[PDB]
Amino acid sequence: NKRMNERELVELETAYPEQVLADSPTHRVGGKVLDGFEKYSHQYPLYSLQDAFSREELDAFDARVRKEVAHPTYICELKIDGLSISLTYEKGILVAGVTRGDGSIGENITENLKRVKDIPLTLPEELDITVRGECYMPRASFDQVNQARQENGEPEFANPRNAAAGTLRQLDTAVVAKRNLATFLYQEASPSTRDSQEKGLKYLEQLGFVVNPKRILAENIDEIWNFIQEVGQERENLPYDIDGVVIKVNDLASQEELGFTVKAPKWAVAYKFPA
Amino acid sequence: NKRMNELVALLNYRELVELETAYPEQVLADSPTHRVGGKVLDGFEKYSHQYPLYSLQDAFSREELDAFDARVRKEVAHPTYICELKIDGLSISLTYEKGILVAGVTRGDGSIGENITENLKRVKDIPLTLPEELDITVRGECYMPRASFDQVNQARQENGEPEFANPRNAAAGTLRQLDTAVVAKRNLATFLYQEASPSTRDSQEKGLKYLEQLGFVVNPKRILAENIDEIWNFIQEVGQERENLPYDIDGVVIKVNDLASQEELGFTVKAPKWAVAYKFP
Ligand SMILES: NC(=O)c1ccc[n+]([C@@H]2O[C@H](COP(=O)(O)O)[C@@H](O)[C@H]2O)c1
Ligand SMILES: COc1nc2nc(N)nc(N)c2nc1C
Ligand SMILES: COc1nc2nc(N)nc(N)c2nc1C
Repeated sequence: NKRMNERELVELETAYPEQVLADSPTHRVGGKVLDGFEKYSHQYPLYSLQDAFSREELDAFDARVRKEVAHPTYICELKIDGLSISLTYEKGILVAGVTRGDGSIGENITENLKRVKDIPLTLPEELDITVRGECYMPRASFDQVNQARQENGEPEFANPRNAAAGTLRQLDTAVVAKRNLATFLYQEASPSTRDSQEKGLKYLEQLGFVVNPKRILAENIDEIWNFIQEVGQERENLPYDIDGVVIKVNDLASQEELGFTVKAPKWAVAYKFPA
Repeated sequence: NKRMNELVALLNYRELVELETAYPEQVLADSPTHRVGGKVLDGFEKYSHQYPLYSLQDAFSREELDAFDARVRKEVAHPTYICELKIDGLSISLTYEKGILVAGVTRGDGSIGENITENLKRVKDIPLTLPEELDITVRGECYMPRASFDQVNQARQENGEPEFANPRNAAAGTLRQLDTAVVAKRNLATFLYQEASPSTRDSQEKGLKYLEQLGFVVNPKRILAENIDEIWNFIQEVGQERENLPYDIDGVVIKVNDLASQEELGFTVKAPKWAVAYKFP
């Protein structure tokens, strides 16, 4: 134990497989090919976003929110175009990485997710916490990957989002390890530790998770609209794809009383870019 | 406005003081001048605790420690106990808002304390700011290390003021007088033991590590014990090495470790039912 606690590791790990370290750098490199994925039932339901296609619909959301909240502050984030995932930590160790699936049942892809270098294997405190976000492939890497799909006699990936989702849904961990996939976490799925979405993001960063930094707090739809317009202009130059901007009521208690439909928060909407 | 942040973060000084003396209502929260001699007060402002302090039931013998473990096991079949030192010091509550220390307060009558915020700023171990913008109240003891006490007493002697009887008199004496510059010269320190605002972690032990992440000093001298017998060994070893500790202690506080368990036992009128302090002489 004290052995591994401090190429040698590999030998010791293949010897007593019954006792690899959670923090082992060995989980970042090629491991097993898996049978299939187990199905996993989500402890906390992974809801969806209501969509908006126009400034008027954003006006309409804002008016619906101010039916219950007098002075809302909104946080507008990017909607990353990738594969949506959920990560469960127990005692500060990542135990289950799972696809959103239908919002109730997903595929347990935990082994595959350990080879996304951005994902923390352990946390700095002994937490139980479930986080959500999107796993994706940078535009930079896409061209390379698609060359590798051809040389292996497989269909090229239609775009980065498909390349990431098809990487995480195939069965060989060692393939995940050779593509450079990354993450942006946007939320706790387990009850929020902090008072505000903007504080949750800063907290998640304190835990070791990558949080997307292009985001603002805004008081009205006019400030929001500009940010969506600045996003629309810069988006050819981002190093990942997006498919929109998410606007949320910042404060937890405000979100609380707005509540949820059977599908989505009442306190959030997702703007979608024209074609 | 901007030379400030640059000057404060670099320095983290001559100019800075000058700008600060120029524009007093823009001295930044983590300015290093908060550590140095500053204002004198005329008297302390009152402050009403948002979370009032309670007290501790006490025990004075092994038998009594056993009766405690028995009352606890009426409710929780398999308790874990955390065992901590009860430091001989002065009780402080520290309230942060937006990550900044905004009040430091004495126990007072339990609902209303004395605002000693400026004096506490000169205690170096206390963070002026946190690594996130939290609203949080933390509660601990401010004490004087025995080594400082022996220095300060030598200083008072050469300056012909009378010596403090013990580190506890010395600590209450420094913090309760009105000159921040006296606090700065005297080398006080802290150990925090709880969140006074509602716990963020689900065990005392996870609670303690959490505070350490936030920049607070926490006494390493503790254990997680599964029955009165490891507890009693720990206290005996503590009694024995007591003379060799860098600070004075008033005993051992034994607490039911996990929050759900503390919540099921609850409190009497004045005190938790989930905690006891064993008193040494
Ligand atoms: N201005 C402050 O020092 C202040 C106050 C509250 C939170 N924070 C957060 O902490 C960071 C600075 O580090 P520390 O406060 O841990 O020294 C800031 O960049 C900020 O995000 C800072
Ligand atoms: C509040 O719920 C959500 N918030 C989100 N935020 C970002 N940035 N991206 C998402 N995909 C997202 N999805 C959901 C369901
Ligand atoms: C459970 O409440 C308490 N716990 C404590 N813990 C330690 N270590 N020291 C104290 N002085 C203390 N005081 C109280 C009221």
